[PDB]
Amino acid sequence: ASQPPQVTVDKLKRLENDFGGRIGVYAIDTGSNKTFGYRANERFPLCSSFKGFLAAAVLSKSQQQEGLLNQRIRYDNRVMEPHSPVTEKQITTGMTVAELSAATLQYSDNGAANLLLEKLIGGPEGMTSFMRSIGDNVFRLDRWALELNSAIPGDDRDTSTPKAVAESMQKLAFGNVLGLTERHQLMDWFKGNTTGGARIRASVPANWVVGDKTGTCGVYGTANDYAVIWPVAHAPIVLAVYTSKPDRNSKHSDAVIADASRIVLESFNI
Ligand SMILES: *C(=O)[C@@H]([C@@H]1NC(C(=O)O)=C(S[C@@H]2CN[C@H](C(=O)N(C)C)C2)[C@@H]1C)[C@@H](C)O
Repeated sequence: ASQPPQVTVDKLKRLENDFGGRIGVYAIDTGSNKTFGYRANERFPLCSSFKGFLAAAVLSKSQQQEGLLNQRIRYDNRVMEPHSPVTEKQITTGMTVAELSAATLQYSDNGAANLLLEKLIGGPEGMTSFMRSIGDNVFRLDRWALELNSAIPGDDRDTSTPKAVAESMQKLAFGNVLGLTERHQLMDWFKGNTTGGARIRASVPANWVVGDKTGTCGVYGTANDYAVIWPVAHAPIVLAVYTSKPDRNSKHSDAVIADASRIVLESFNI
């Protein structure tokens, strides 16, 4: 009963032609294990979207270090990165590791990302090592939170593929690499993301549940979203949508990401 893959490809190519850039997608039906990809093994900049996996890396560490999520981190006199809306308000109080994780995922707080990278996960190298440890041999993080967003065509730094992003999200959400407590916490964080209203969430009926993490590099029309989607009485779908444009000075398009998501999800004929 699903749509022929070439129909879905044909629709995405027309969308690409309209957008004036490149669209890469991969989707997994976790109940039938049917999959769909388009440019699925092409590399795209992660932008801020790595932060969902950063939160996962923190939970993995906490599964081995009792009470890590409750540890308070203070950062008096630190120069905070732009787009740090949570951490810039909690300097006097400090934040716990759980609060920093929730902030980096749900608000795309760069300060929180770099705090967790510096103090817990071992920098871009350590973030990459965590992804290797779950069998993702594609992901790479090379730079810290601000600098990783240059999105230059041809530069493989701070990139992954739609396939690898979706496959790693499926592992973390539903597989064995995290314990039950940790899976549940990760999915609750994704469900409460606040930055994705115009992307994958905008492609699904309002009574479906979504957890997602976005990225918006701010250059080269480069932006993305990946998600777990729970349709009504259907197995969850994992979806990654990555985009870029050839011109440095172009703007990204939220609508193209929502439209690509819609095409892909409709192809499963849920
Ligand atoms: C990461 O890519 C950058 C930040 N992360 C994201 C994002 O997750 O999309 C943005 S875009 C920001 C959040 N949502 C706002 C929005 O949608 N409107 C104001 C319509 C804008 C950040 C810039 C990071 C490198 O800073």
